[PDB]
Amino acid sequence: HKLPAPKEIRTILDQYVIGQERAKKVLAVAVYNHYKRLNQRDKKDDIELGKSNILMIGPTGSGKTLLAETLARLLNVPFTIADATTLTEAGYVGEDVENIIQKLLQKCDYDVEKAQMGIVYIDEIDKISRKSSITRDVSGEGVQQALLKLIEGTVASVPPQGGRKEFLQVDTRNILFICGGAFAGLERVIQNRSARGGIGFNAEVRSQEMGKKVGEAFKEVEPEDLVKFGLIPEFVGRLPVIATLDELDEAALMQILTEPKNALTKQYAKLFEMEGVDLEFRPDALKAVARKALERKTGARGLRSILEGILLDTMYEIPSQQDVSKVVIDESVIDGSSQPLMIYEN
Amino acid sequence: KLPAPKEIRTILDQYVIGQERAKKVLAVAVYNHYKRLNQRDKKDDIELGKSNILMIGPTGSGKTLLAETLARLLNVPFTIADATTLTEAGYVGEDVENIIQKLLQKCDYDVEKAQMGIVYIDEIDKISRKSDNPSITRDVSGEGVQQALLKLIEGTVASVPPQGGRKHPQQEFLQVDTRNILFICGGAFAGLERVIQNRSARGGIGFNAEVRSQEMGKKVGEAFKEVEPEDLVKFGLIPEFVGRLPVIATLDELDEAALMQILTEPKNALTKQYAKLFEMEGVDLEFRPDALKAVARKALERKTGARGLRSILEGILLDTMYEIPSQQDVSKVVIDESVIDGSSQPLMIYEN
Ligand SMILES: Nc1ncnc2c1ncn2[C@@H]1O[C@H](COP(=O)(O)OP(=O)(O)OP(=O)(O)O)[C@@H](O)[C@H]1O
Ligand SMILES: Nc1ncnc2c1ncn2[C@@H]1O[C@H](COP(=O)(O)OP(=O)(O)OP(=O)(O)O)[C@@H](O)[C@H]1O
Ligand SMILES: [Mg+2]
Ligand SMILES: [Mg+2]
Repeated sequence: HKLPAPKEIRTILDQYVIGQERAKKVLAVAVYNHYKRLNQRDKKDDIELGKSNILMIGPTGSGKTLLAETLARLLNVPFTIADATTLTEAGYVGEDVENIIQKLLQKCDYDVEKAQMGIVYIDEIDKISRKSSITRDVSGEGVQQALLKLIEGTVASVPPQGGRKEFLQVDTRNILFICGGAFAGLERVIQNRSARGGIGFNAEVRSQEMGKKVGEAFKEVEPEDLVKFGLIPEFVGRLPVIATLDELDEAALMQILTEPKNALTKQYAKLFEMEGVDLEFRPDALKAVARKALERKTGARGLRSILEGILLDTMYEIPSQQDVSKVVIDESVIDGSSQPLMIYEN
Repeated sequence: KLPAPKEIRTILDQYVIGQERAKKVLAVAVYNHYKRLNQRDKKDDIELGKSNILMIGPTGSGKTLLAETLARLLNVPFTIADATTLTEAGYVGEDVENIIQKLLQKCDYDVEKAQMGIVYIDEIDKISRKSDNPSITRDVSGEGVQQALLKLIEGTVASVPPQGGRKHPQQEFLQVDTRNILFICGGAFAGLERVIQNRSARGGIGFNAEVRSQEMGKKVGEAFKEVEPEDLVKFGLIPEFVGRLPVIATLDELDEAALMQILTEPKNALTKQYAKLFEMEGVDLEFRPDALKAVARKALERKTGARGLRSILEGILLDTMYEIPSQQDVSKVVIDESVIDGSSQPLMIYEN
């Protein structure tokens, strides 16, 4: 009866994420239908409850990881965020792939029943992609094969709580898995298969760089692309659902500055406020900063860097000073033409 | 009492659509196994050595589907394990007799009943030696597993651990002979298709050659039907291990007519499961005849076996599944072939 409205979740996520549409929808739909699977898991001839593992392709600073924690805060079942580099197949020190389940168990108080009703977010999945075999890819291809069966759903003897200086079993049948990585190079892959011009008089000729497009190219991704990247065909299939995130936008960067609950601006304001200066900005000022981030091609992270440099001088002077009450920022300050202006009053 | 092969075959036909060859081989195996286990005493029979069968099918060919549905019909022990985690090279990790230990849980530590169990060690392509000639850093999850597993398939006593490992140093380790435990090893050999084609035509260069094309996906499911022991060794399987599995079954690829059936024919067919979920809130979900057929074409253009089917259905209804729950006053939502074409959107009746 819970039935948390798809929009409710989407809007809760909209409080922090500012711009993603496909991602918030797919997950919210997934979350909306995941409860139903467990809610109606009784024997009404609906017993297979086939799961569809989600994927999150896209570039950096797209909020791939931000969603998982915010999702965790509105999730009543167990949830954990896992890393891929740490995991390796057995026979190497690494980290055992099944260990990912143990992490979830701890958070749910080793409630096996509850544990089988949790979600996971395996970040940096693009890292384990294989090359193109000569030697065992303990961290790449190997990891995929080990995780392969887990995604489909098998039973394992997750370690039991207690150092112990009975190897309880746990089934993966109804444990949804979501893998989101910052795949680098996939844009080129899709561009090549779609159109790869070749020298010739009667052969189509196209530029190596396809209209200098990065965003919106992920929407054309297909299973073959992932296989070229290095993902094992079997693994590509294990995750039926695929999603994509645009790179960025000028409007989206101006909104992220203030709109999000825990925006970067608030942190600086809070800090400056405790220093005794009223941190302030301007509308055009905020827009100017966004332009800089787009040139850095670093994503949302870029924003932070720009702010610090402009405010480095002020963050070094203001503390010693005990007069300034308000510090405003103008487009001229972002441009650098002027120096950070202050109001020596109080 | 032993059910006739045909019976088992038809039971599994209810879910599997097109694995006639595989369904027949397994049927004989279960049928002859029961007989052996039911006539295992001293009546003109000395050892009646078990015949271990192998399975090789493309992705999403139902290899996994068969074993669970098979398990539900079996009256003897049955366990599903994986070779990927097993890394027996006498260095670290699980051992090979722990796979039968899972079987003992089904048997409740019944030593005799364990000898009547069945095995499903799949994913035998993950242990295939990279080159078959170890040169540096002797494999841990490769050659080792093959060598270690060799003994069990041939048969040998097994020191399976008991329920716990703290009461006593030994806790009366159960002793279960393996010779009488039929092994059914089914793995998806990704790459065998090219290996077999190397033996079909040894494409050289010249007028009098047998030059082969660089793609063989059209005949990927047919490649398995031409498999031979020599091809398995090239892929990296120890020749000894190949011999321990005399029979080599094969699974074919899929068809546009077999995908349409799987969409609705099975008990928990994808379409049924989609409608089932859609029906919990109370909105009826229906699809036209041509609507379902459209999904089959897309499935064959993804080379993602039956799994691709599910994926396609997700994309077809994403925006509506987001709206439908909150969008009350929707008697039913019919689907058409246009919806799969991408021209029209889900037909929302939006009426009492
Ligand atoms: N849509 C967005 N709205 C607001 N902030 C965002 C958005 N996308 C990213 N961010 C910011 O980016 C930071 C998190 O970056 P994130 O972890 O999503 O990168 P990533 O895509 O996971 O990179 P990688 O995949 O390499 O880890 C947060 O501080 C967050 O404020
Ligand atoms: N012949 C078939 N008939 C009906 N359903 C099928 C068939 N083949 C595959 N499926 C469906 O595909 C899903 C997953 O397929 P499955 O895991 O059996 O493929 P697989 O052979 O194990 O692939 P891999 O060996 O690479 O893991 C199952 O839930 C099943 O319903
Ligand atoms: Mg991240
Ligand atoms: Mg399989």
